[PDB]
Amino acid sequence: GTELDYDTFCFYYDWYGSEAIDGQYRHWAHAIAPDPNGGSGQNPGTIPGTQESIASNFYPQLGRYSSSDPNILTKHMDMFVMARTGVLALTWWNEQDETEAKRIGLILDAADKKKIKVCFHLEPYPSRNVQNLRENIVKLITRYGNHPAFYRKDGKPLFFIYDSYLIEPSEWEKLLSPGGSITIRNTAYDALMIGLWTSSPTVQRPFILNAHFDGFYTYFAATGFTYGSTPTNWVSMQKWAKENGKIFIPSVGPGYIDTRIRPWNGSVIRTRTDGQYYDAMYRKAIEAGVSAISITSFNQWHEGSQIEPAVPYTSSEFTYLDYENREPDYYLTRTAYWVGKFRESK
Ligand SMILES: CO[C@H]1O[C@H](CO)[C@@H](O)[C@H](O)[C@@H]1O[C@H]1O[C@H](CO)[C@@H](O)[C@H](O)[C@@H]1O[C@H]1O[C@H](CO)[C@@H](O)[C@H](O[C@H]2O[C@H](CO)[C@@H](O)[C@H](O)[C@@H]2O)[C@@H]1O
Repeated sequence: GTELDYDTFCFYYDWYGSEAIDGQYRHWAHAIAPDPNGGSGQNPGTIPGTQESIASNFYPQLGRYSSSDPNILTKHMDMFVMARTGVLALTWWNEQDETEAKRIGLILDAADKKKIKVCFHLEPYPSRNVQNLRENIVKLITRYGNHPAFYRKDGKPLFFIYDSYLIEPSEWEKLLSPGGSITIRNTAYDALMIGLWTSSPTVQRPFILNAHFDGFYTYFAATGFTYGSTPTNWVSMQKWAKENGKIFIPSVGPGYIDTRIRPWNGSVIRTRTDGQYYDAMYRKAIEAGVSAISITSFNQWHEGSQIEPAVPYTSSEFTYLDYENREPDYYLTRTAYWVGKFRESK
């Protein structure tokens, strides 16, 4: 009851910087988003990423850390071990820069020391399309496929494709149908491709089938934000997946709040209630009978979905939220509890 689960995927963000490593507190400093339904000439400003004012409603136990600090990465991997989460699902933005390449290598190396695996979460990078996706899948498999920490399920890499609906099924078919013009099927670069189920079944069922995804996930930590992130739909989504040979990987999270960076987005807040929100969502995933679960998130601090330890903090600029009345590592240990319950059902 302590071993890592390799059907549990925790969404991980590698975009943080520190003075120690990067020379800048990247992402801890963040622009504030204008209200999309507000007026013109909004000047919302920026969170400066100082000790006192960071781009989160919570405050990390590890402080304003760098994602490129090997000592932080060690600690993160120990946290994954505590949580029993065997797969780190790494955000990937196609930055095409030496710092990205360095960081990915460091993350893989750190993960392997703890027998954690790494897969990629392919984000909506500029001009993303099925041809450059193929090229990037080839690149990532070529670069990292022989690293011992690179994840495979029954011999195949796995990719989560965020906002897959931004690409038409007629394009996806070219990449993902066995007869597709630029198919990866039956090639050295074949992979499990997990698309994002957002809206109602009348839209999503034909999308997933016609695009030839291997499965689907839901991402959002906030219950009811989409049809897919409404857990009362999960039993029927799983039934459909099973009938159609698809892998359903529902996403569970401990809460949501992003109002430091999106002050206008308060309707999406989901309160943690000392763990009860996380418990309800994880229980529903398990009860749906799925074979894999994803966790939003390890460390999306901007969106308040993180399970990474947070500490009480009041500064002159902001009174942060915290996990009280639970301890800083509560969400790691509660994840381990749920991983056990999930395994009991597998
Ligand atoms: C209305 O758009 C949201 O909801 C749609 C579904 O109805 C999604 O398809 C769409 O992508 C939008 O969801 C993202 O944005 C909202 C805010 O509008 C967040 O609440 C969501 O959680 C989601 O964004 C997060 O997850 C994405 C996957 O990892 C990631 O791409 C996002 O990154 C963006 O926001 C962060 C700030 O939190 C910013 O630093 C990044 O540069 C990027 O702009 C985010 O993690």
